[PDB]
Amino acid sequence: MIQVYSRHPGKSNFLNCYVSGFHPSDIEVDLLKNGERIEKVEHSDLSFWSFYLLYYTEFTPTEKDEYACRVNHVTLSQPKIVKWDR
Amino acid sequence: MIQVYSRHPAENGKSNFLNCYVSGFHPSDIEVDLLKNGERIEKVEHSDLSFSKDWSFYLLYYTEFTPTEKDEYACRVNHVTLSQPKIVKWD
Repeated sequence: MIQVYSRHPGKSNFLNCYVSGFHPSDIEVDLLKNGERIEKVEHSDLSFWSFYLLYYTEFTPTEKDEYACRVNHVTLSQPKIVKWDR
Repeated sequence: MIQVYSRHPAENGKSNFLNCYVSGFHPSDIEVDLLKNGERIEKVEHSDLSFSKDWSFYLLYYTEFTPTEKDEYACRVNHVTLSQPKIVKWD
């Protein structure tokens, strides 16, 4: 259900966080470099009745630089509505 | 803190952009829908105009639209709560 791996096998690459089973704004996904959030994370469309998606970011690996993925359930609450006043 | 406005003054049948400006929040703590006749517009864009210097945070959510005489538009800003974290390292 969550798996982390590199797109291609010390130069620029992509780091993938594969999520299978999870309903995506139903979810929040962070990619971490040494425990801290990577700024730009992309994600594929849902692909299917199982599904997966991939959250990925471009990265250059270094031997002591470590990477992870954090997945959280998202709950939406307390809407505030503002009408467009023409 | 939440404002809804068009890029240019609205002229009926003329292409424009609809903006929900949201200030005072980090983007990952809210979820923002733009609405047409009370229903969710599918393709919303967002910019983050923030620095982390403060007030603090300024976010724009927007979409090209053609206003019409009677089509009604709005913005909903939801609170986001995170739970059941899972963390997976890269081996």
